[PDB]
Amino acid sequence: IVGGYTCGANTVPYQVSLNSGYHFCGGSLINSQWVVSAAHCYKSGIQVRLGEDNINVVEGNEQFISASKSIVHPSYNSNTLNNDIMLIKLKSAASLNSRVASISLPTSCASAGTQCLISGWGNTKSSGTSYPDVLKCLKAPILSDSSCKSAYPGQITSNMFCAGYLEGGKDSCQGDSGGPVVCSGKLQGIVSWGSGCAQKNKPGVYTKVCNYVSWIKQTIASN
Ligand SMILES: Nc1cc(CNC(=O)[C@@H]2CCCN2C(=O)[C@H](N)Cc2ccccc2)cc(N)n1
Ligand SMILES: [Ca+2]
Repeated sequence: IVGGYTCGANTVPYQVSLNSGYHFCGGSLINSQWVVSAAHCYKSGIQVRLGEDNINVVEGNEQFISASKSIVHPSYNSNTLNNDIMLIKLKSAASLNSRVASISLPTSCASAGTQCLISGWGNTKSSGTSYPDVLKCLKAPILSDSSCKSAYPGQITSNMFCAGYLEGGKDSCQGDSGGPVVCSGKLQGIVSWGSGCAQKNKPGVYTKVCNYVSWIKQTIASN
């Protein structure tokens, strides 16, 4: 997260870290057994880390649970990042408490201008590299479809939306991939892609979760 702020420990209790020997992506806990992340975060050997603030220190509220299965969306296209969504099933159910909590799926698609919360442990610099240990947060509005398409001509599908600031300075970044965009208490976006971080006229692009609720519900009912 570039240009954001330190969230505060466990104030984003649905935020997860995906660890394969190191943190490599975020995700969102949607019930005690399932995490939503980006398809471009797929890899084998995932451990889901819940209840995290400092990802380099065991502070006492964590739950570490191995994935039993990962399900990348059947229509994910890794060249266009269309349908950039993946479900991860936990080998055992998380214990839900004030520091480990699920986020609801949307029933409608959030509107342009809505202010959302984006979070993660990704790079905090728009030039160069600095990775934080504690969770970072960013408040950002959803941008109009026309602004989004003007920023990335020929690249925005109906399963994507832009959020952020066309002036630059505030964005998600590498390492935030797969993490949540939450608006009105629902998971509306997944950190997906962009061009650089916090660059002028290049806002973040996010998977439009409302388009996937039927697939999510049917998949978790059968796996
Ligand atoms: N820039 C940016 C990045 C992010 C997070 N997602 C990435 O870091 C993805 C992961 C792979 C690289 N990547 C890109 O977004 C690349 N800029 C374009 C690309 C995509 C996929 C494969 C190759 C190249 C959030 C925001 N808001 N902005
Ligand atoms: Ca920790």
